Amino acid sequence: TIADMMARPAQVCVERYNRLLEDEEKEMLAEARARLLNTQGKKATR
RNA sequence: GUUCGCGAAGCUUCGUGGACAUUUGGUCAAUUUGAAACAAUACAGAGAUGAUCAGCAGUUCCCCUGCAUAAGGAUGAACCGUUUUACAAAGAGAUUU
Ligand SMILES: [Mg+2]
Repeated sequence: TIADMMARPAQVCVERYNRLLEDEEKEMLAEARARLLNTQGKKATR
């Protein structure tokens, strides 16, 4: 509620109050890139 | 043929005038060439979305099954692509008269 009132996120607000591998990456990125770019599927490609 | 009359031969038989009854059927003609479809082989192959799947519609000079204004057909079929002008105004530079 406090966070909402602020317009801030919650965890950060709370913190403030308190105060006072590579291969996988490569592969996933490749996949992701393919996905985001390609406006395709079964019917579009076919 | 039925018969109701006339005229000849022996009620029986020929020859006649009438009356009765009167125009069917085909948009077609019997095997390839006036248009049935499935099936089969081969080849691919399943709406969004990353994937899997439901259902509903929509457009059409596409239909099918269905008694159907039910319902169902690959989301039933094809739609997913191509896509450059009622086109003017302002500024700068260049060649021709
Ligand atoms: Mg279906």
